[PDB]
Amino acid sequence: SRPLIHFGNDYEDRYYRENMY
Repeated sequence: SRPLIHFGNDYEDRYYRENMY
């Protein structure tokens, strides 16, 4: 995921997984 500060559930991970499968 990517920190965006995205209070606070971090659910966009799948679109910002530039570090994860």
